[PDB]
This record gives sequence, structure tokens and C-alpha cells, in this order.
Amino acid sequence: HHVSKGEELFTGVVPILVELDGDVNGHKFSVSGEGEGDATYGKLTLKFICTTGKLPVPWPTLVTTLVQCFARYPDHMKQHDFFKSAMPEGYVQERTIFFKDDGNYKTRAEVKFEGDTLVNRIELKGIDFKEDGNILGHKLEYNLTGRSMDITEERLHYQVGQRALIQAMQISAMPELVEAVQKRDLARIKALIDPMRSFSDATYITVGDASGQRLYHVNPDEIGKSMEGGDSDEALINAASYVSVRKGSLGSSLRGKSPIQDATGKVIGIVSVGYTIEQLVTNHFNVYITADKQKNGIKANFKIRHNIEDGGVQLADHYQQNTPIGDGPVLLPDNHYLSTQSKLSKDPNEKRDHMVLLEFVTAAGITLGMD
Repeated sequence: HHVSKGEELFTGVVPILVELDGDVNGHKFSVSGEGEGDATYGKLTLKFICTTGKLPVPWPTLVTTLVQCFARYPDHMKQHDFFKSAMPEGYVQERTIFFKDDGNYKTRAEVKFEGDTLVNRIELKGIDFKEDGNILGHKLEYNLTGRSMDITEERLHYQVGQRALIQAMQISAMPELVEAVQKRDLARIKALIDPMRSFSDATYITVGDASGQRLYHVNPDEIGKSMEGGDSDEALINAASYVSVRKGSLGSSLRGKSPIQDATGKVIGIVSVGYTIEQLVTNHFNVYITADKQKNGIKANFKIRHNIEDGGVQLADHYQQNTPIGDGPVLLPDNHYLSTQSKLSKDPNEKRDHMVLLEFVTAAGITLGMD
């Protein structure tokens, strides 16, 4: 064998460490990140902790700064994966984030493998911020919800379906859920699904009994009523796991369904993990990537509109540059983009100022080429 380099280092789950040292208008802070990435699904699960106390800036403005080497590049685009090609020596990621009518971030980061762990060490410098503004004043919603009805991205819709079915099958197989469904323990079911729902980027998780009556729902007034859509019988009766598109109480949604079975294999319930069509076509950002031949790397210029609390949008104009750390050859890609979806949540057992991040990054924009 040979030592793994490039995409060979991302064939499985890779531990992640993130270290941010920030300085915004003299307010210094540091963030310690911890998690893992699975480039097979473009999946990132990270937990960030402010090791200096309170964060002087909103957590959503640090998401982009706080590892696109875990992007899910399809087989026909793996020759355009600059991020992985620079591994393990890694790349330098530089950004200037212009917050409209406010200050700006300047971030320099080294994303490289340190041992078997992918590490993102960032230095952030923020200047010209107004203390009463949306950033220093903590006036932004705690989310990173996209608002771009953009492309057909058919393959990406299937991937969320795969993502929904993986969750539905995993949740339906949980022994604590099976026992709670048997005893019809609504409070126990709620206690099991609530944390997973807050972490998951899915719009909803629905738990039904053997006849399709809801034992759990995002709206408690829907508990006890029948599930809506007419696509639950194949799991309730035939014990099948599948993906379907039907209209539920929350509208038309892309949903993965799996039966809940006791030890004898008898169907006792059903789990439905769904993504509304609205969230499916809107909640995402496209990081359009182009090659920078002279600087031997890539450039990225995208926009993020942080929702201001009680109305308004705070534009965060990103200008990104990635250059290799080593001298080895790197993939200079054709024009493409990274479809990124983020779900910001909180650890209920964490007293320190923190942010839990679930993130899916998928490369697209280059067809298979069949003419």
C-alpha cells in the first residue's frame, strides 16, 4: 500500500478540530471546535465552545469561518475537488466578510491534517464595527437559513431523500423508541425525539403507532390524529422503508419512512423524517467556485443574509480565497458550486456559550456530460 493522500483521506468519517482566535473591535475571543466530517454524505457535525466567555458577536456570523474539504463531490466531479487534493498538507483559506453598513471580518485559516484529524485553525480580525449594530449588538436570529430558490438540482433532492430515510430507519430502530411505542409513553417518545429533531436539519419527525395515529409531532395538537399523505401503509403493513412525496399537515414534503418493529418483527409504529418542499428548494446557499490559476488555488464569492431579529436582513458579503500549503499538484476545477445547508442548534447540557452545527455540503453545477 501507499500512504493515503487526497480523496483517500475522506473515504470515511474523519475527526475534526477547529480553533478560532478572533478580534472584533478590540473584543478578543477564541472558539474551540470539535466534531467529525463524512464527505461520503457531505456531512459535518461540529460543536463549538467559546473558551473566553461570552461571544462578542453572533454565532451565525462565524459558521462560514468555523472545512469544505468534506464536500460531497460526485464521481464525475472528483477531478474538480481542490479542497481534498491539497490534503494532507492542506490549504490556506482566506476570507473578507463585508457586513453591509457595518464592519468586516478578515479571516486567515490553515485547513490541514494534523495526525488523523482534520484541523481548521483560524485567525479572525474584525474592524470598523458599530457597537450598536446588528453584529456587536447581537441582533441576528440563531440560524443560517438559506433563501435561494435557484436550480432543479435533481440529484441533490434525491440526496435529501436518502438523508431522510437514513434518519427514519435509524430512529425507528432505536430500542428506547420501540419500548416507548409499545407502552405508548408519549412523554418518553417526546423526550427521545426532541433532541434529535433540534439537531437534525429535517423540517419534522413524526412518530405514529401501528395504525398511523401520531404519537409524536412537531405540533403537539396533531398528536393522536392520523398521519396525513396516504403513504404510510407500505411501512405500517409491509414493513418497508422508502422515500415519498405527499402533503402532510405541514404541506407537501419530502419524507423518509420506516416501520417500528418489536423483537418479533411485528410492525408497532412508523417514523417519518420529512423535509418540506419549501425548505427543500429555499434553505441552501451556493458557493460558486472558480479556479485561480496564478495563485494555484480557487476563489469564491457568495452572499449570506443573516435574518435580523424582528425584521430585516443583514448582508454578509463573502470573498474567499483558497491556496495550497504544499508544493504538490492540486486540482484546479472548472466552474462549479457547493450547495450548503446548515442547521444551528444548542446542546441542552452545555452551560458555556456554544453552537452545535449540522451541515451538508454537496458539489454540483457540472453535468455528467452525456450530450
